[PDB]
Amino acid sequence: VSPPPPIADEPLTVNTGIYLIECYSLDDKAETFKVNAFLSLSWKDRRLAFDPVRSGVRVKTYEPEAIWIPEIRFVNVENARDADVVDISVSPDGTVQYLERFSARVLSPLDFRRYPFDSQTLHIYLIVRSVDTRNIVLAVDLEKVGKNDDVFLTGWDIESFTAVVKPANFALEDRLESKLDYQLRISRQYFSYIPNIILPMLFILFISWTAFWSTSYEANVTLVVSTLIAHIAFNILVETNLPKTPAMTYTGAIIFMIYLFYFVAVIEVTVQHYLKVESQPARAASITRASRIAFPVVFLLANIILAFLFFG
Amino acid sequence: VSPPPPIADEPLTVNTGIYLIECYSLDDKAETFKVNAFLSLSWKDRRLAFDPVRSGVRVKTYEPEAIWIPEIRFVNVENARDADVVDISVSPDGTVQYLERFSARVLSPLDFRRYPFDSQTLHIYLIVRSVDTRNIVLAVDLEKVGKNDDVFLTGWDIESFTAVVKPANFALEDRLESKLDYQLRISRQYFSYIPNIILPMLFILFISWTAFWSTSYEANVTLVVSTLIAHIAFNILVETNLPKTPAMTYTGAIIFMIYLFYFVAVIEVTVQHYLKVESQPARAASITRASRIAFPVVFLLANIILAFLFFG
Amino acid sequence: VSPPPPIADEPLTVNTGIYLIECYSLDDKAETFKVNAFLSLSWKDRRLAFDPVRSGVRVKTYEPEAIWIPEIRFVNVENARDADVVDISVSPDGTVQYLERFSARVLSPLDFRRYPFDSQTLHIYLIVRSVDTRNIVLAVDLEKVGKNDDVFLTGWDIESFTAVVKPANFALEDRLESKLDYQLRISRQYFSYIPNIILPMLFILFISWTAFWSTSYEANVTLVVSTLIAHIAFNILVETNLPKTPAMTYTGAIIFMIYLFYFVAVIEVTVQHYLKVESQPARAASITRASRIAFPVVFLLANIILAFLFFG
Amino acid sequence: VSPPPPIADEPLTVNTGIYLIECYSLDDKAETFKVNAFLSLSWKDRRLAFDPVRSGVRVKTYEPEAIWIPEIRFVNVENARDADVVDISVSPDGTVQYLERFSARVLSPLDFRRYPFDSQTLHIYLIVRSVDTRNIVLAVDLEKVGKNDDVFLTGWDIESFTAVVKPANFALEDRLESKLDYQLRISRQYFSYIPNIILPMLFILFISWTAFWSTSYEANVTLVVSTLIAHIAFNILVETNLPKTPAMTYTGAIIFMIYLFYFVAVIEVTVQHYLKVESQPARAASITRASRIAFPVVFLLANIILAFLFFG
Amino acid sequence: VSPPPPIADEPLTVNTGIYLIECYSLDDKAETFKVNAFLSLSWKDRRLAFDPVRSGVRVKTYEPEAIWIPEIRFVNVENARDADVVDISVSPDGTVQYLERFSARVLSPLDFRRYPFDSQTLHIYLIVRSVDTRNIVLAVDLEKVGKNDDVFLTGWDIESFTAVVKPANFALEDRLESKLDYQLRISRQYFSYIPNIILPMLFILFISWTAFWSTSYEANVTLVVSTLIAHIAFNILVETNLPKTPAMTYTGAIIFMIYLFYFVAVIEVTVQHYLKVESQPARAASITRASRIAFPVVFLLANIILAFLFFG
Ligand SMILES: [Cl-]
Ligand SMILES: [Cl-]
Ligand SMILES: [Cl-]
Ligand SMILES: [Cl-]
Ligand SMILES: [Cl-]
Repeated sequence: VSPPPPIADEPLTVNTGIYLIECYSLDDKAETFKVNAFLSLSWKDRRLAFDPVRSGVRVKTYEPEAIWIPEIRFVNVENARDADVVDISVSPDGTVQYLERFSARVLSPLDFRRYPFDSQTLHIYLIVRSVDTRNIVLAVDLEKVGKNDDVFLTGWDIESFTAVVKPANFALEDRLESKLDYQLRISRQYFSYIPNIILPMLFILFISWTAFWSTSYEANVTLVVSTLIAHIAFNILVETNLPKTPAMTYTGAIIFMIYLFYFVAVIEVTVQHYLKVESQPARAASITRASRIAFPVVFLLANIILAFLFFG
Repeated sequence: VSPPPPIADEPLTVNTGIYLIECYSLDDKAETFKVNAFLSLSWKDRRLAFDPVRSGVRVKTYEPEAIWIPEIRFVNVENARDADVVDISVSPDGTVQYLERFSARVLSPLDFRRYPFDSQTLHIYLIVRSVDTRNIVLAVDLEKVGKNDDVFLTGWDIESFTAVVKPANFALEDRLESKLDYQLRISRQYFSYIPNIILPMLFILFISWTAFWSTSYEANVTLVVSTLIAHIAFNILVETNLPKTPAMTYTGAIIFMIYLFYFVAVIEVTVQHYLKVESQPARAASITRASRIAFPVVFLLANIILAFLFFG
Repeated sequence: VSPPPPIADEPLTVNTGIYLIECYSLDDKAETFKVNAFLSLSWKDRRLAFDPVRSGVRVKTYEPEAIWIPEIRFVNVENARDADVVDISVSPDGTVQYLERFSARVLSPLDFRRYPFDSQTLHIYLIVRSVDTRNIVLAVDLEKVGKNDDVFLTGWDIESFTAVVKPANFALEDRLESKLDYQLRISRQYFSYIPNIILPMLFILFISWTAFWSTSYEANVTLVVSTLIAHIAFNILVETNLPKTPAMTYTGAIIFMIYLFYFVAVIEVTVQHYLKVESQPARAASITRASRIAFPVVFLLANIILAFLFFG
Repeated sequence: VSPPPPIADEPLTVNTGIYLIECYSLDDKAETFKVNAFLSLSWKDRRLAFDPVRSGVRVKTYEPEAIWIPEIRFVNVENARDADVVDISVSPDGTVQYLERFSARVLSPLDFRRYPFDSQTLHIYLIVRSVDTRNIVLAVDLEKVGKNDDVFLTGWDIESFTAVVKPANFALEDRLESKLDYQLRISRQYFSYIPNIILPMLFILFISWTAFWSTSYEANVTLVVSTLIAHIAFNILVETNLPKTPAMTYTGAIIFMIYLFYFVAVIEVTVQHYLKVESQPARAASITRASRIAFPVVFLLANIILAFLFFG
Repeated sequence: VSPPPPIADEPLTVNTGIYLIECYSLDDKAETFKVNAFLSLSWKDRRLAFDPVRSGVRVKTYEPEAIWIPEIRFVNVENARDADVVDISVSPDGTVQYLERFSARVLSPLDFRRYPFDSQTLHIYLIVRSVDTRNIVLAVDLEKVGKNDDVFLTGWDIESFTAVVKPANFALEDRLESKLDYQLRISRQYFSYIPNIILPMLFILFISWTAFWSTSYEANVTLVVSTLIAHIAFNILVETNLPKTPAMTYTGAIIFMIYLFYFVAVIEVTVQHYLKVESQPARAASITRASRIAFPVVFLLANIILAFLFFG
């Protein structure tokens, strides 16, 4: 109905807190997830005090109407939160307790430089806008922050849910505003990626490499090109389930390296056949004997260099 | 309007009950399903008691307003249920009968270790938050729990729909709460998986193995690599449905084993030709005759071991 | 506001009726469809009786409020109907005319035993719940039941829209309810399925069979395995439409039979080559000549048997 | 709030017009499209006549309430339109000018008999239902019918947007109703289909036909079967971009003809090889040189006949 | 409740301004993106003037009701925005400050002529309609226009967000209207496309070209046709994320040129084999040596010409 009047000069302080109940539906393409949690607020209003002896009660219960409630919004949400008030209580001195359960979809950027073995941080921002007659600042109540024991994401490990206790005050549209930052840290479960993606590609690459122990041109052509087609199919299967990155990643580097190796293998087979046709079998034998050892060693060294470069 | 007054300390007891009508839309990747059921509540309110003889009626009907109604909320739902009140009736002694019809989307984790032949248990949780003046507890009315005989699920068999009688009481956010558990047990129908998945893969594998009765190198290479491409296509088709799992599953183990077998077959085909060209035409014959019997027996033993480990 | 009082015990009778306008969005996977139609109701309420001479009018129009309207609900709908009242009229003797337009999604199971050439029946259930003081029973008004001439379902032929006159009365949750069934019968348009799906598969199978007129092992292997790879794509394309089927269907039987035929053809080619290697060409020639006639005749007989079984 | 008093028992005529603002989301699979436009109405009400000299004002302005406006609805919409009245004005005479802005999703069947080069007409129906005390008929005002210049559809050209002046009066549900038809004619932009679909298929077919200039049986088998596989792979994307509405069409006939040509080419290659084996090379050469000219001529004649038949 | 009365003839002026908070979900196929921003308005209303000295304050606060608010609406939005008022203030002179946070889905065409290396401009249009007694015009307040520092579009770079000062006044439905234009200029991040799309295609094309150093017909046929299949798969992958293009585009021209090159390569291989069969090795060798250099040079020149033509 009206913000509480300042006594002399003090701004109004609202102590916040979020208690997670569920987090689900993490989307890699759209970089969104859905949340479901409690919201708690507490401020000071001297106009709601009462005498317990005359009233005969301890805490009074109000309704959302006929009481002043500060406006709290989330910055990074696609739509306004769907909320319903649970309870409002008033202490004899004037402190008010407010509890509310909501559900919303949050927007948060994701980093995919280390996609198979990466870790992310999800942000939720709370902001309040000062009224004409009063300045409002936010705070953190550590006794109201937590997560449910059964909170789970599909394929992720939840590590912690904390909040930065220092709000950021700045001027926006002729008014002062205060913001809070809630951080959720998670890690990816990478076990299922190994036998599903990594080892089959190695097997296909080795099958392609087995052409260095043969002199039949047609068989080598069949081997290498068919394995290339299989690699293309697997590449689509992999790079169908992640968004368009702006910078270089790890998976892209590995896939490009594999394409390079296939091209070089084709060149080697062509060179061997062309030298054999010109009745120079010794050079062809030397070249294929060298390639047999050259390919795996270079592959291992390049993979080691990339692994150090991205995870070092 | 206001919670009913206690006598000395007796907590308020609310009797619950859910009668399923339609359950459908079970999503494996989203791990959700949609429900449609009745909800029945009953409690005692001495303020509404009346003498039937004076009023001349046995049951009085009230609108949802002007009557205190406990707040019952589901825990694991994406959004608050959309419900409408059907009937409210008041007994002469003050007992109130309540009935509403709702629909909601339920979040429930799933287990995919024994994926083709698994059984699941879907959970539905009720909870009520105690008010400041009065303490509220939940209960189960065993005569108002059931389901329609017309309930159908696409690919599942309904086994039972029960409720755990004893609630769980805990203090959350400085208030006491009570929680109930409703469990729906289902089992998968697995007959259609056999001729659609299992037998075509076995036929493709046998077609691949037929290369041990041939001596031409190009034909063997063609057979093995083309069957590998077919296997890759089938693997993608199968993985279209099953979501990511943080542990080993039966299907993943089988698929990885098949990839390993293809790799070993390619190695054997290469070895035979290399020995043949090296002017040793007897060791090649020995190796081929050995592999003819070695491959099927080892495949059978490995399948038996896997079926023992995962289903025992 | 309050149901009309009975004379002695005679239950209130409500005459129903549905007039279809649009039917669209029939989803096979979800087994749903979307409807848009009218809804006519008519009952008796003697408290609304008036005489025409003193009133000066023949019919009185009422707003939806200030009058008792029974609660009519559909059973198999994802959400309650989105309806808005159109007209309300009152006869001099007490009869009331009701009319409204709605739109909802109807859940209906489907049968895919004869999927290319099947017929389906769709059910819409109407139910009313008795109030504490009066019992309500539904009836059917045949003059207000029908469908529009412009109703269009993509790929389906609408045949009839009728209702079973006798309702089914049962006791649910300590109250009596009456249920009515409206049945929509449709047939599938199968002609487009012939040149899109059926004939190309026969052509590919014949191309595969053409390998019985050649003795080149590599050419036969190429033909048979490449045609198998071609068949797999068609199998995926066909299977990606229908939902999972608990029982055995026509299409699944045909596809499994085709897989078996490909396997037997591979076996025959391998046997021919192995016999030809051992310098016994007479047996190979006899086997090839026998298979040339054996394969098409057995295929035709198996198809005739399957067609007789699944359609008789 | 009542219908205007009847004058000489004459039906009440209203003038209507629609001015398009946005047209978007033309989903051919569901045969729907969303609209966004204005709506103008006008009729006569003697009760609203006011003296301009005494009032001192030119025209009046009324809230939607305390005045009667006829109920106008769209027949082919999924749900009721979302309308918000903009202006209500009444001239010094009895005429009243009405305006509102709405948005809705419209149902309209589409025909794909000439898919690449087809044209469509989209219908929007307006209906008014007579009341128990008056008859209402519709009319079209030419100056209020129009279309915004910025209205765009992805891949379509907009031709015209007119209305049929003549209504359609009929008795439905024992009431008289009038219908107006607003037609929006569009045509598809078909140039991008040539270099994306038409020419690659011709190139692949010619690559297949190149097998009439060689005698190597293995090479011919490889060419023909691999090009068939490529044709299937291309048909995958062709169906990916093609509307998912099964019916008879031009593209389906073209694809079926291509499959038939591939089958005949395989038959010819097999015949040539079989004749060459039996030491009758003259017949094989005659058949080959005849087919070299026979195939393109028959293909061109079949294309001409189909094009004349479907588009003439 | 009533527009402000003019002094003599001055039209009402409303100063506008939009401050972006979040823009996201840029869809190429649907040509849509979602926005979330502030909206600021300011006009003169002398009916609300007061005296600060006698009132004892400096700024009054009002609800959205009991005050006249101009009806500002967007044009190219799928539905009406979801809006909630944040603040309303009144200056003693009469200037009203209005603030509101909204969210909407915007329609805007895109140009795909230079798709890998293109830039786009996104338009937002505001419009107001003059009332029967007053004329309203729009204006731009540059101090209230800006974008948030955390605004991000996945795969795009944001350049600027400005607006045109001059509105476009025109008459629609016999009422004057004023329209503004806010422009958001963005650029595409093209680096990721290089190693994911461009280089693999070059490698596949070179593998195809390697057939000019061999003289085995079967090997050349296998190489060329298998690389063609790989190109078709890559074409499907590229065209997954792209809408229909009314005019010729860069990528379409490149893909068509690649198809043409494959066809010419097949022609060359067939010609070489046919010449070699007729015992004319000299012409075959000359043609092969000529093509070895002819193909890369022509490909490079055609690429340069296309790049100059489209990016001129
Ligand atoms: Cl919010
Ligand atoms: Cl809830
Ligand atoms: Cl309903
Ligand atoms: Cl409507
Ligand atoms: Cl708007």
